[PDB]
Amino acid sequence: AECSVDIQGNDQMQFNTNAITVDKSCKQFTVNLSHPGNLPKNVMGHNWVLSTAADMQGVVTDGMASGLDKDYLKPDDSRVIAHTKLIGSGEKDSVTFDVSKLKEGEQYMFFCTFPGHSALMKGTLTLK
Ligand SMILES: [Cu+2]
Ligand SMILES: [Cu+2]
Repeated sequence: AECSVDIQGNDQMQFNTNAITVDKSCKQFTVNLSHPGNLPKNVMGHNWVLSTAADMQGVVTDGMASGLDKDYLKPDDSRVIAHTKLIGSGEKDSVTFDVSKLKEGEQYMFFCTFPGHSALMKGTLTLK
């Protein structure tokens, strides 16, 4: 079906998407993240990180503790299914991941790991 989704992260700490459906027929799925805001990534950086709805918290928590030079992601964190890099105003990045890394029924969450963002900047992702 549509094996890609274009997402925007802004200065109001908002993603322009709250729900992502991944068609079971896609071998791969792509997320195209952009930043229409004016703020640099050190103050309003945004990334799109995917994990099971259950692993979100620890990923966010350890991510904030890792620092900007690590894209607010704990190094080698196995809970991260896929992730774009952290971007600031005017920047863009895409991530493509194997659909086979996802399974039906299980609920997934996509979110930004920049400190405090995940409270507003998060969403749902399901394999349908
Ligand atoms: Cu298609
Ligand atoms: Cu963010």
